[PDB]
Amino acid sequence: DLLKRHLAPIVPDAWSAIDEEAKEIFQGHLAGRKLVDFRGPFGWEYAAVNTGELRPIDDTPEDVDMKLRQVQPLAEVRVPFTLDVTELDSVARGATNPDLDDVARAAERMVEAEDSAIFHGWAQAGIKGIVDSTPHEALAVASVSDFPRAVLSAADTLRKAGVTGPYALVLGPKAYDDLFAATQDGYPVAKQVQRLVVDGPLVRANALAGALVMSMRGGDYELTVGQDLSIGYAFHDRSKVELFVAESFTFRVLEPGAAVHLRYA
Amino acid sequence: DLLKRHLAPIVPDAWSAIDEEAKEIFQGHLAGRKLVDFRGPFGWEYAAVNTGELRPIDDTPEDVDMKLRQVQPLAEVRVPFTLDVTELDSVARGATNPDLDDVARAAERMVEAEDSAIFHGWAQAGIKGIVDSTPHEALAVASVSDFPRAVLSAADTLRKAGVTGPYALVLGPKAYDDLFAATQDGYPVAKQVQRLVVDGPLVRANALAGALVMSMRGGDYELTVGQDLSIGYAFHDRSKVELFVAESFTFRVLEPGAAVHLRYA
Amino acid sequence: DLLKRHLAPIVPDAWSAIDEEAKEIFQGHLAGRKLVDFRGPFGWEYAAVNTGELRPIDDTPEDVDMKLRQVQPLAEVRVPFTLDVTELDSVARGATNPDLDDVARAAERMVEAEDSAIFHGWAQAGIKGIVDSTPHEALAVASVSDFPRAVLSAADTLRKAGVTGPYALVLGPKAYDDLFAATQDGYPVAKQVQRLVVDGPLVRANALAGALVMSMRGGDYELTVGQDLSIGYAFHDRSKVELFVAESFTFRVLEPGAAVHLRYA
Repeated sequence: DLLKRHLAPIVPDAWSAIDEEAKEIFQGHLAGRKLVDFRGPFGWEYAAVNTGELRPIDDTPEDVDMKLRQVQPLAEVRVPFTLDVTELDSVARGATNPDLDDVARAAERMVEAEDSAIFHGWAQAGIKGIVDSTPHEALAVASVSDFPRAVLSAADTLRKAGVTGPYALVLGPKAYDDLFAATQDGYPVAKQVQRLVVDGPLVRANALAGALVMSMRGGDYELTVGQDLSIGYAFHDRSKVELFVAESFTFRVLEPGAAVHLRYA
Repeated sequence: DLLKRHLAPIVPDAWSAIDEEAKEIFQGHLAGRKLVDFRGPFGWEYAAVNTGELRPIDDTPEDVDMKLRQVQPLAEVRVPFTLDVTELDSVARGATNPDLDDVARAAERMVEAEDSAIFHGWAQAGIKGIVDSTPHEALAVASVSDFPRAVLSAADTLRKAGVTGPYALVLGPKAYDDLFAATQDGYPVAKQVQRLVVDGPLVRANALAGALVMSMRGGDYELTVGQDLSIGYAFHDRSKVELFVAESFTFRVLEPGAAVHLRYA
Repeated sequence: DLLKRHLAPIVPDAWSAIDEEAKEIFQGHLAGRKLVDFRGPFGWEYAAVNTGELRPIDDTPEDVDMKLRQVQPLAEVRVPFTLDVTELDSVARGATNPDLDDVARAAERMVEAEDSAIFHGWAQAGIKGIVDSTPHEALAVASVSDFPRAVLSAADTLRKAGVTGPYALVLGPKAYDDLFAATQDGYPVAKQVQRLVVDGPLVRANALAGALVMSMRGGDYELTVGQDLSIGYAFHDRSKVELFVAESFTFRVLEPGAAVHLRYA
């Protein structure tokens, strides 16, 4: 009831239309949720992730030893958007293409925020992502044909760093497009690369600079979601209605050495 | 009974022969019906598609607000053709190849009309097609080998425009022939292109200029058919019998930004 | 749910009071709905009436014949009004005469709009009424005593025009008052007139200029109502609440020669 959706001047079918418009973008753009570990939605009142460490408190007496637990507080993010009440009424009159452009804009903005956090961190929320926290040095992939061998090198790094398990290749939009549009003497590079990596389709990540190789053994990267992506009502005028996309989440790099960055090719 | 078929001097087997000749062409040339949404045949008395919008009426008093509903009236199209009564009698005498050339000519003319409407519109009937109404700028495919990368670019456009879902590639006759006859260093381009798009066979569209990429998520383009393609009787002489192919249809572009044109390669 | 009534700061009993105030006026002033054919309320998404005709499209090729279906799009009309929240609260405190004057004003305004459309048309909505579309010439009724004979003449016209069936006499307010207040040598004219027409009570129409005679055989005039007369909520202040009366309707003159106008007496 924190979304206050029943207070909106919106017919149920328009609610379904907005939800479908957002959900299609979320399932078609959330690369992070498909490749890291995901701790299920815990609700609104889930506040922080228990990391398990302890911090030694200075200036304590000798007869007592005092330590402070360490936690990772979640970040709650809301992106507002606005819709026309007449457009939403249209769907009650049988219309099937109401103007839901701002719904898509806000949904992609939220996807951008969460994925940029997952990959390249978020200093304000105290989140370090996969790329900004790996200790290895990023491989250089001079050309698209360099992708197979470089990928193998990455895997070697992960085996020499102790990180076993099948390794997935994640591609930024430029990298994904160039790899899948490339042929080596007619033979497509993507076929060889897919032979060298996990059997699943290669993940295209919009918010990833260059490319990445990461272990999928599990337990390396954990995304905690308190309140999953939701659409809620804020206010409304005679003609304009204000909604928001809301999510409470945090991201933890359990094993920083479980992924290797690859500069763009 | 609007086709008045029982009034024709045609034996039932000749009716079946004409129907088969038309139906084979319809299933082998109707590309539009296989790639857009199709609202089922509603019958003869289905007049218009309810778009759901409202139009503000000018010059109205202050104490009243008046709006006019908006609809898309269907177009009813008949193409006549003529057959020899003796040729149609032949099939009652065991003949299996009666001269049904005009049946094929009329059937392909109707296919041409409907597909040209679907792709490039029809101003007289107030129909805008997929190509004439997309807002993006058509990609340039200089050569057949340019097809993969260009296709990827198209998909990128659709993802940046919010149009998710699997993307199908539709080919004009020239484009289809050149793509499927082409090899890059021996490797066929069509294999790579088919790897880059939906798993179904690529659709060849005779009435398409260049090529097209379009989302198949559904809800983007809607073809409404009131009366499906039918053969009806008009008049007959001592030797000549006049029939027609009849169809009542309209086509709506729900989301103009759901498809990208590609100039021919 | 297009009326959004559950969002209003109005107790259920005040809703019932407003509905009763409107419904009494609607049943006591809607003359059109009692004398024309009425196609039932089809809902909000019913857009247009299928007239059944076809229009020949110019500039079409010879091998194809193209015709456009003809429809009559409905008109959606909303008249706003405003009520005091304190007055509506009074009914929760046992009050039985809350100030619902604006409810009556809006209800009579809507009755005026619909009946004026039915009788004298509405150019903006593309509606022709009964009076403006009859082909005969309006009879002249010099005095109230002229009513019987003139009425008979009207019936004669309808029989000579082929329009059979019992004929009803509809009276404008001036005509109704003058006829029912008139006596010929003590004998009331209304008795003779009622003997000459259908057994039902003569209909008083507020929005009718002069009088009218019309066949009640059925199939002559058709009123289509998509959304029937309803009261809906628009907005509200701390003290003021805005509602509206809403209706989607259109009116069709199937047989223009089925009624005769009579100039006022």
